Amino acid sequence: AKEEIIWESLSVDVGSQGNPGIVEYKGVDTKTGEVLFEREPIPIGTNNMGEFLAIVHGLRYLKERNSRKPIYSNSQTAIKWVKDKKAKSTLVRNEETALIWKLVDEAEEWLNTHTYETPILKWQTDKWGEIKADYG
Amino acid sequence: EIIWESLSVDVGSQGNPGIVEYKGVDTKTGEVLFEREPIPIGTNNMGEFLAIVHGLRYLKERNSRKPIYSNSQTAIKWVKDKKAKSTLVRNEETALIWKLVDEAEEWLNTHTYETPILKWQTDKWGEIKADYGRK
RNA sequence: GACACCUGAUUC
DNA sequence: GAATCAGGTGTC
Ligand SMILES: [Mg+2]
Ligand SMILES: [Mg+2]
Ligand SMILES: [Mg+2]
Ligand SMILES: [Mg+2]
Repeated sequence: AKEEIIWESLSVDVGSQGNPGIVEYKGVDTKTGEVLFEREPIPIGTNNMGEFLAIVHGLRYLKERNSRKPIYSNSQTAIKWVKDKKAKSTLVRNEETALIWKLVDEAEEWLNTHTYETPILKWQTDKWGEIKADYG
Repeated sequence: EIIWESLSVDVGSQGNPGIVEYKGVDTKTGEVLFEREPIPIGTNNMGEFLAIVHGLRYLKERNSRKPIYSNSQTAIKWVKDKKAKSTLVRNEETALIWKLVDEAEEWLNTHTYETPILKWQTDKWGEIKADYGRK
């Protein structure tokens, strides 16, 4: 197949220091690389929770702007979680991990109370190389 | 913080896998205490492993209690486990490095030591003192 | 096995 | 920027 990148899109990726560890995420214009949104470093979180938050944040960003652009993520886990509207994270829940869980609860609440037209697509890393929203 | 009364070791190579050498130095002085003759074919991690054990033997025979610094997370673990886990092909071309690694492992399995093996915090203190010059 | 995210090094 | 040597966790 000649499946090609849809450039008119939003790509999200997570960046961390450790896992679990410090987690950040951002959404960029797939074509230009321009950062559209970002999250301040969360002291303790996992890669999957971060990828999940990033996609939902993207859904909210595009909906508010009445955009029909699809969202790309290379995380099969986060994509499934958003589809299920449930983040199945094993991260222990306590004072240290209270913030990331608070954000995850907020994202689930959002997914369960809003509809969206956005196609959530799996970034074909093997076919296209690293996703554009990567940190470096 | 940094413990200056210590021995620092590091590997150096040209290619990886490639030619490898290693050395130990007085962390404070910078004085070279030992330096291995270049080995034709080896890996960076095999070299870091040899360097630490060599340092261990060096301190052991002097009944020194000073610690050893290495910036190698891999080699520090191999030493704690008393087992190197290199993926390097084992044959006539790599016989020397493997002979040294086998002997270093055997040394660990035939001696006791008190020497604390510490991780050099490159992120905070800069490059290890036994570092090899660029190029 | 798969999709990810890292950690510490060695070099060219 | 490219390549290789090693150890580790989150999830499906
Ligand atoms: Mg990702
Ligand atoms: Mg990435
Ligand atoms: Mg080193
Ligand atoms: Mg060095």
